[PDB]
Amino acid sequence: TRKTYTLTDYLKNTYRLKLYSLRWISDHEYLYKQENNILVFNAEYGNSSVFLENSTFDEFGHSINDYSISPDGQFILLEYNYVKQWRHSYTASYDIYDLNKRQLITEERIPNNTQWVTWSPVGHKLAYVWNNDIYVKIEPNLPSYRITWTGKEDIIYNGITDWVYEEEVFSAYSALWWSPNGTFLAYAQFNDTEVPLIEYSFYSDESLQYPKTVRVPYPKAGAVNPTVKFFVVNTDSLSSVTNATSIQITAPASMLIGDHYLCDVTWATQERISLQWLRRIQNYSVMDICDYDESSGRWNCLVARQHIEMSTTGWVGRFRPSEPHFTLDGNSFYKIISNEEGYRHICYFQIDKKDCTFITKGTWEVIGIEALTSDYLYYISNEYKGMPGGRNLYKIQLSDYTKVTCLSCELNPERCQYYSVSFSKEAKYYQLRCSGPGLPLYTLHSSVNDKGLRVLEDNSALDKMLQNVQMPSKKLDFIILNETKFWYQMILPPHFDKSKKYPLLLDVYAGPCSQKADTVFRLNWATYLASTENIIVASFDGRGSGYQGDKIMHAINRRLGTFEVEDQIEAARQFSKMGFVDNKRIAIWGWSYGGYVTSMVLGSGSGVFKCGIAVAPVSRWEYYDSVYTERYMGLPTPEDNLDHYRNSTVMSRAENFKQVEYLLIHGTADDNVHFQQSAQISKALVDVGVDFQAMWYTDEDHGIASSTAHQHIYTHMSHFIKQCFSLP
Amino acid sequence: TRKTYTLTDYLKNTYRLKLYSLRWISDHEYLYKQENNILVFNAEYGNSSVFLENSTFDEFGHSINDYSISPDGQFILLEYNYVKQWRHSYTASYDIYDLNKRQLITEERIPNNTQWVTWSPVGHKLAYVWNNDIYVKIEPNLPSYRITWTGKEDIIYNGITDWVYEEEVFSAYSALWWSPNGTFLAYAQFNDTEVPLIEYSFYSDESLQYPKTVRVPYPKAGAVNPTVKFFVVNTDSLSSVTNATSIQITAPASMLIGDHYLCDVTWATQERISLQWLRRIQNYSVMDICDYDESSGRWNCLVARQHIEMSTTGWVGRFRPSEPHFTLDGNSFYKIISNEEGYRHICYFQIDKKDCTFITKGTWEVIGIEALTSDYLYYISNEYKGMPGGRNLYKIQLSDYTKVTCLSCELNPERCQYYSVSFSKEAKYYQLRCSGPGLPLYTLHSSVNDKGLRVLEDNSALDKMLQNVQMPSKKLDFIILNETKFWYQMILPPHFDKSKKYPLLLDVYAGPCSQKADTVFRLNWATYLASTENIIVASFDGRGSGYQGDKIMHAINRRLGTFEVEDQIEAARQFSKMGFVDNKRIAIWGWSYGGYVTSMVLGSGSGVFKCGIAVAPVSRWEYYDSVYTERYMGLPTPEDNLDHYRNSTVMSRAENFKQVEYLLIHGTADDNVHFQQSAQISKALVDVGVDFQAMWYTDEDHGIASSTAHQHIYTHMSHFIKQCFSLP
Ligand SMILES: CN(C)C(=O)[C@@H](c1ccc(-c2ccc3ncnn3c2)cc1)[C@H](N)C(=O)N1CC[C@H](F)C1
Ligand SMILES: CN(C)C(=O)[C@@H](c1ccc(-c2ccc3ncnn3c2)cc1)[C@H](N)C(=O)N1CC[C@H](F)C1
Ligand SMILES: *[C@@H]1O[C@H](CO)[C@@H](O[C@@H]2O[C@H](CO)[C@@H](O)[C@H](O)[C@H]2NC(C)=O)[C@H](O)[C@H]1NC(C)=O
Ligand SMILES: *[C@@H]1O[C@H](CO)[C@@H](O[C@@H]2O[C@H](CO)[C@@H](O)[C@H](O)[C@H]2NC(C)=O)[C@H](O)[C@H]1NC(C)=O
Ligand SMILES: *[C@@H]1O[C@H](CO)[C@@H](O[C@@H]2O[C@H](CO)[C@@H](O)[C@H](O)[C@H]2NC(C)=O)[C@H](O)[C@H]1NC(C)=O
Ligand SMILES: *[C@@H]1O[C@H](CO)[C@@H](O[C@@H]2O[C@H](CO)[C@@H](O)[C@H](O)[C@H]2NC(C)=O)[C@H](O)[C@H]1NC(C)=O
Ligand SMILES: *[C@@H]1O[C@H](CO)[C@@H](O[C@@H]2O[C@H](CO)[C@@H](O)[C@H](O)[C@H]2NC(C)=O)[C@H](O)[C@H]1NC(C)=O
Ligand SMILES: *[C@@H]1O[C@H](CO)[C@@H](O[C@@H]2O[C@H](CO)[C@@H](O)[C@H](O)[C@H]2NC(C)=O)[C@H](O)[C@H]1NC(C)=O
Ligand SMILES: *[C@@H]1O[C@H](CO)[C@@H](O[C@H]2O[C@H](CO)[C@@H](O)[C@H](O)[C@H]2NC(C)=O)[C@H](O)[C@H]1NC(C)=O
Ligand SMILES: *[C@@H]1O[C@H](CO)[C@@H](O[C@H]2O[C@H](CO)[C@@H](O)[C@H](O)[C@H]2NC(C)=O)[C@H](O)[C@H]1NC(C)=O
Ligand SMILES: *[C@H]1O[C@H](CO)[C@@H](O[C@@H]2O[C@H](CO)[C@@H](O)[C@H](O)[C@H]2NC(C)=O)[C@H](O)[C@H]1NC(C)=O
Ligand SMILES: *[C@@H]1O[C@H](CO)[C@@H](O)[C@H](O)[C@H]1NC(C)=O
Ligand SMILES: *[C@@H]1O[C@H](CO)[C@@H](O)[C@H](O)[C@H]1NC(C)=O
Ligand SMILES: *[C@@H]1O[C@H](CO)[C@@H](O)[C@H](O)[C@H]1NC(C)=O
Ligand SMILES: *[C@@H]1O[C@H](CO)[C@@H](O)[C@H](O)[C@H]1NC(C)=O
Ligand SMILES: *[C@@H]1O[C@H](CO)[C@@H](O)[C@H](O)[C@H]1NC(C)=O
Ligand SMILES: *[C@@H]1O[C@H](CO)[C@@H](O)[C@H](O)[C@H]1NC(C)=O
Repeated sequence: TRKTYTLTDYLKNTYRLKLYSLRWISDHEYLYKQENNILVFNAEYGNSSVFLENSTFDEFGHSINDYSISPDGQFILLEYNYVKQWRHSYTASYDIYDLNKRQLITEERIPNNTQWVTWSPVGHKLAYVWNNDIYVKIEPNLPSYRITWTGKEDIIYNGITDWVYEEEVFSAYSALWWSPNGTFLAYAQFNDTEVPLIEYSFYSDESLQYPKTVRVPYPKAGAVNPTVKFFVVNTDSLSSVTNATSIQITAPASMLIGDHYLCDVTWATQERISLQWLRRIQNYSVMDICDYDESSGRWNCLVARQHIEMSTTGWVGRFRPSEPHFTLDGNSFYKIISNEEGYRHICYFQIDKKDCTFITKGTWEVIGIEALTSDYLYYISNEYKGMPGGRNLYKIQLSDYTKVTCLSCELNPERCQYYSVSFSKEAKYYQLRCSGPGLPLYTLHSSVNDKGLRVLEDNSALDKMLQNVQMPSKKLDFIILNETKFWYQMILPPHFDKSKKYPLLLDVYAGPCSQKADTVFRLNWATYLASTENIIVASFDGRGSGYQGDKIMHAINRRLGTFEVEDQIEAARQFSKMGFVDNKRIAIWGWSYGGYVTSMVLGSGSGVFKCGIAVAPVSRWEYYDSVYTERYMGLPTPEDNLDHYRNSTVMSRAENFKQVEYLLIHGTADDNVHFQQSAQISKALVDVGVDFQAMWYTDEDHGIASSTAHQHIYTHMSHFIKQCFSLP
Repeated sequence: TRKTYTLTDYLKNTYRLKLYSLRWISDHEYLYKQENNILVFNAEYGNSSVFLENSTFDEFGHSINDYSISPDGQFILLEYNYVKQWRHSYTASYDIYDLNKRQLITEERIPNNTQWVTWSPVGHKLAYVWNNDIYVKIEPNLPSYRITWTGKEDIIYNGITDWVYEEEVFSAYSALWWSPNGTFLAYAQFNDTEVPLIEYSFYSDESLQYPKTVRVPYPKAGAVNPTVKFFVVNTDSLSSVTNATSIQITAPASMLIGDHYLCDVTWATQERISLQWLRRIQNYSVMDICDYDESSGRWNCLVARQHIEMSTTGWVGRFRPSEPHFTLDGNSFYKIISNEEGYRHICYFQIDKKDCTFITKGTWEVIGIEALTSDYLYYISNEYKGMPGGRNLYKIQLSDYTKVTCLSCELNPERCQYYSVSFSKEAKYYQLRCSGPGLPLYTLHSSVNDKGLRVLEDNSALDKMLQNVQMPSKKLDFIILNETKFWYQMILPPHFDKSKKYPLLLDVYAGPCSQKADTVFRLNWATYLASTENIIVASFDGRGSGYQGDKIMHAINRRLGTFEVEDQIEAARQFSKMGFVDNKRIAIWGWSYGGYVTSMVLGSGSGVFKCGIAVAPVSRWEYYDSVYTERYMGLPTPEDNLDHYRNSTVMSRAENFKQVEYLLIHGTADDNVHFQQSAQISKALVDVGVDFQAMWYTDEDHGIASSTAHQHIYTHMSHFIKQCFSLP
């Protein structure tokens, strides 16, 4: 008896996971949505009031997609007409509402088709981007001040990122940074004038007679990259001059010699900004720390404050150089960098001294720095129990580094091993977000004494429901290879019995710094496959995976399509030798990098796998973007790494696909991994006479996240998997 | 005990039908290529001589695609560097070889990337089109005269057709017509200035980093059409000092009042040319007969010599107004037109007389006029035994229309019921090409007493091999629907046992004026399905089908996607009631128009079919080209026929696909039926949550004919059909 977790349950989302998303508006108050209306909460006592009743914007005539309150609480930014673009970019309309006089502002409005908008860090100043140009409003109802006049669609981007900077560098559309108290506005400018365009058809509703051709500047591996410049304007002078000057801060000579990237912007004080640059050969980066010269209104970065960060074994950072966290006075900062052993740790820097001091160490890594006060630095690491897949919050005493307290380890060790945190404005309070291995648990805490204030959401409602369902179990463990240990996890069917032979599906990602073996609780397709189809679903983090030191992460340096592919195959061998796996029913599947690796594995001729599914895969590195591809592969030229670029394609293994059952799937409007990539795979297969299954998804992008397509693709894949394992 | 016709046999052509393609060069001799050699045959006795050694160009360098001897046998055009474009268009390089002086002309040679070339009907003048302009060479080695200078890629076409005119009107790339003795050169000029462009990606070889975008002027239904002008230039009076003069012949006023097309051009004499114009609303056409005025130098088309052809029930002609066949003196002509009963017969016209006289009549139709002498007119019709799917050669005494003699009906009634013919210059001799129901038979005959001279090719070699294989049989019969008989054919498995239940596959086309039930012998996919898989393959010609009169053909006027779809379901319904059909295993498949009907059938909710396959189907008429679509559907505007355009889509029927298995295939480089069509279908299916099979063919067009793709698509569809029918 007791129903199992079925496909419909997953697709229809019957068993919902509750969460508690709050927004700190001060040092002890936060916002929270409870029944369409917005409540403000007093962190200290848990009491609240209705900040904005849901019926406030009833007769607005528009569905409000999101809202944003200015720092001073005097105004609220209403966003509507949301139109998604890439992963982070989108356009929308905006109206500003005056919270005091409870009126909606109807004059000097933010234009429609606005690309980005942000309040100043203090007060209620506004900066926005329209038609690729920057604008600043000192007051919600006053005319804007134009900052740039160069804006030009697909050519010059002021204050916003182009496709590649948005996707691979800043993971954001915005490229502007208000100084701490809002006086200055810094921004980047990108020029894609000579960047080659990716073009593909977009069909739209059937009412469109002629298909549309989407054209976006996108630099493939080895192609011409966009250039970039950085500026800073003093917004306090806008109302005093006709045309305020944007002062440029040039990149250091060590970068100007070749193609480079702006990879980080972080203010230190009211008059000090830090910038990190990265060479197109991403193994060398420089940080300039620039100060405002009040007598010249210029910005100067002293070479004595310049910091170099390079890697002899790979690229710099997990995906890019890490951000610095400055002490109040801006004279020192903390940054996560790889130590002599290859493990990322927190290094303490004096701004005008090149040698830093590590304040943490060990055979584990710091994930990120979360908060810094004058007494303590808080961070999340996977040190607890030597489990690279766990995450915990720690506190370290700035006056005595031997004093490190773990703030989350023992809170509920059996239910919570993967933590995330959110501090109030001055870090007086913090919300802990436990997301695994048990049901997510959200709690609020007081920083002054680290005492639990109360439980915010325990998901008791879901635990209630999950009691009447045969849920699968999860095993997180490791196997030893060449002395080093590699982690893996298994979603095991209910009432698992190791005396039996279960079919096994290898779920893979395996890209650089990836981690599929963790303690997070998930309700996904693997849940259904294990609970209903009694299939074991496994994942493995072999060479190239992250959070375990550069010896493992940089092993695939300049060699993608090798060790991370082979290790995935070896993983399957090890699992079968565990005795509860049916060597005759072993499948593999992956999306994105997972698809590439899955394809490479299905075409290796290993005989280990019976069938596999690749969704939106990369097929040859020269088809993917420069920033990401070159980071691990260097340049596709004969003097660099061309031979390996040409040796790591899926297409060259076409012939071996005769040994397996393959299902290739790709969205046609995929702007990230172009359909082109699967189009070349299918062609190579047709060319050598290989039969396989295929599915395209009209107008879907890399996420194939459209509600209907999402359900359609997981249904199609389920049939394929069930058939391959002949359940049925 | 004897093999069967396997899938590999069909894909590798192990069983080749022999042909005999000859080329008449006079009234008594023809050319035939044997062992790469070209021989000249004397029709009367059968003796031959070598005309050109297969080794004459043994050291030519390039691979010769094709040859073409000038009418006077003095020169030979060599074609190479062939590069295909659409259905008939291509560019190539040419070279001329002097047969007399056994030398290859090296001066003033045809340019590379030539779009079209042709000898004058007599002698050895040349006319070619390059970069959209027309050129003429009086002599192979002399410099050419530029006739036009307005030529512009994708914009102005002189002497060659644009996309729609190539595909739907002239079925050729050529748009120039030499006068009978080569004095005059007539040509059309197309302007696609305001024609929207269809755009789709082309991926090319794996090495191309960025997909290319193909753009071609293609008018979809209701869009802006290309305009056209007609010119005639005297090539006998060309000067190398002055730019050639082209005299324009404007269309009649009844045509200039609105959009229209030039649909036929046929010279009547050395100084008289005829042109047929067609209104955009394709049910009204006009023929002009224009004479050259020696003193004036202009071409005059007397209104008294105008001939109007219209239709009150549909469009004009089978696909377009038929071509006239003028008498020697050009004063009268014969032309196939629909008579008062709606049957296509030959009418005799006086050039300055409004009424024509039908010389044939009956409930059957003339397919084409093949030869005309002062005593007889030779034509092919399907009159014999009242079989609309049969074709025979007839001659009718021009002095007594009651004297009609069939020349092929009785030559071999059991083996031959479908003939084609090729007459020599003055109809002194004719070649008969029988293509069914038995193996193809080619014979030569003399007109004087209709003697059977000799057998050219009887395919006895193929017959010998076929006796060692279990070949299927063909049943051609008819069913009655409302006092009307409609024909069908069934390809029956070897040893057909009417006491057994066979699965059945409906092979459908069903387009307007289509015929899928004939007496033609074919070796195709259906042969393998029947011979090896024991599957009956049926085809049916319902309302909308051709060669049976307008009452049937015009049944679908302004109503595509209705009767022709309904009639296929009715046929299947009837076949499913026959004792030898397993009503639980009935499938349907089609390509092009057939893919549209197949999709409309699967989405009908009839419950008759278990599975179906659609290859490159049309999904909604507004996506297809204007000339073909509007011919049958009128314009897609509210005041015309928009409602039916919207009610006849595949998409609106998505929901009804839940009860069937559907496989949708399409080439991504299809310039005819754009990938868009299947893209909208898949998206609609996804939107209602209906699972299905799909396959795209990278860079393949509407014919998916490349060797690898051809083999791959039929392999994939075979797996699909066998699986649907539970066949090993
Ligand atoms: C998992 N994921 C989000 C990614 O893989 C995408 C990806 C996007 C952004 C980052 C990224 C960028 C900056 C950054 N600073 C700190 N972390 N951090 C991560 C890392 C990965 C990647 N651009 C992609 O879509 N493909 C597709 C093909 C290839 F596998 C990489
Ligand atoms: C079979 N065949 C060659 C066709 O169907 C194509 C087609 C092309 C040309 C003609 C055509 C044009 C002129 C003509 N003069 C005498 N016969 N004749 C036939 C008739 C049909 C059609 N343009 C097509 O490809 N689609 C695609 C979608 C729709 F089904 C029609
Ligand atoms: C939460 O509850 C407390 C306790 O009632 C409220 O405290 C206010 O405290 C200020 C200063 O300490 C006093 O001047 C007020 O009298 C108290 N509020 C009222 C309404 O009297 C606090 O306002 C509440 N906060 C929220 C967000 O509801
Ligand atoms: C963006 O970069 C392009 C170069 O890639 C710059 O364009 C050049 O501008 C100069 C100055 O007018 C011209 O002489 C060159 O011919 C231009 N080259 C090209 C390829 O266009 C452009 O100035 C930059 N734009 C901005 C705002 O910096
Ligand atoms: C504000 O100042 C900027 C920069 O000084 C002006 O931009 C220049 O505009 C001129 C012509 O309009 C161009 O030739 C320069 O190339 C521009 N420079 C830059 C950096 O864009 C801008 O036009 C000024 N705006 C106003 C209203 O005066
Ligand atoms: C935000 O920081 C800026 C920069 O320090 C402050 O502006 C300076 O204010 C001092 C007054 O102590 C003046 O002497 C300088 O001329 C100002 N510099 C500039 C560049 O404007 C600003 O006052 C701070 N804002 C707030 C609200 O404190
Ligand atoms: C093709 O026919 C044309 C037209 O009838 C012939 O050209 C005419 O020939 C006569 C007799 O020589 C001249 O008087 C006319 O002036 C010509 N008319 C034109 C328009 O040129 C031509 O001779 C014939 N060509 C051949 C090769 O016989
Ligand atoms: C040719 O076909 C057209 C379109 O069917 C006929 O024109 C009219 O079409 C509209 C609808 O589009 C009807 O309301 C009219 O009744 C049609 N007739 C007329 C005279 O307007 C047209 O009649 C047909 N021509 C011939 C010669 O049959
Ligand atoms: C076919 O045979 C005839 C003779 O039977 C060939 O001869 C005719 O043409 C020759 C030159 O082409 C002449 O030399 C003969 O005198 C002439 N004979 C007659 C009766 O006309 C003819 O050429 C042959 N044709 C081929 C293509 O071989
Ligand atoms: C081809 O057609 C175009 C129109 O479709 C002709 O140009 C016309 O349209 C122009 C703009 O589209 C107008 O400016 C003109 O009034 C008109 N003529 C010209 C010369 O522009 C164009 O001339 C045609 N070309 C030929 C060779 O006939
Ligand atoms: C068309 O192309 C061919 C090949 O390019 C030309 O022939 C010559 O080819 C040789 C090598 O094969 C080259 O060295 C020459 O430059 C080519 N041209 C000549 C004149 O020698 C041919 O000439 C071209 N003709 C036209 C009209 O484009
Ligand atoms: C807010 O709106 C919800 C509807 O989403 C309603 O159920 C709730 O009672 C409202 N609460 C208030 C305070 O208006
Ligand atoms: C934005 O669009 C709306 C809807 O058309 C329009 O009425 C409004 O005036 C626009 N606002 C601005 C600032 O352009
Ligand atoms: C950076 O990487 C390139 C490519 O391998 C290498 O040649 C160069 O020496 C590296 N620089 C450093 C500091 O390791
Ligand atoms: C001409 O060449 C072909 C193959 O290129 C060969 O089969 C044939 O024998 C040759 N012709 C003659 C007459 O030898
Ligand atoms: C012919 O016409 C073209 C374009 O109209 C012109 O450029 C060329 O010079 C002319 N040649 C002569 C010989 O008139
Ligand atoms: C006759 O048969 C046709 C189909 O051929 C059918 O649609 C129609 O309703 C029947 N009756 C008449 C009067 O045509």
